[PDB]
Amino acid sequence: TVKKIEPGTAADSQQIHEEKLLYWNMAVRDFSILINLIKVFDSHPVLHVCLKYGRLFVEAFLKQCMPLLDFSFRKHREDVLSLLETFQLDTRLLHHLCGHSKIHQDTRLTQHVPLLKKTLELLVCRVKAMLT
Repeated sequence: TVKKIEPGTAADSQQIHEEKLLYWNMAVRDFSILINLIKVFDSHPVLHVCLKYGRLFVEAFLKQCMPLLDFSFRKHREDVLSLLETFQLDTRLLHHLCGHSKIHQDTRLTQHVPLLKKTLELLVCRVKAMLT
């Protein structure tokens, strides 16, 4: 569902901007709730599959949400700030999940950690770039 959504333009009308940003908001909150249910279940393949598809999600967020952050930044500041404070909580959560991957030293898990890590470093440095 999240990969299908296309970035518009800065010339685009306010209605589609607001609607697609609220779609991104429910997407990131759904990602948050999907990640938060991890803490109670163990079972190696569950953490493997979520650290796998988490990565492709965060890559989607880099490639396909940030153009919308560039276009609707001047006008929808409260909305984009809501998006970013929503994303920081799942960023810290994914930091903890990668830490959980390290502490057990699971070979299947620790393969999919560094790409996820570098995408989080890229997104946080991009967020710093956007704030200035």
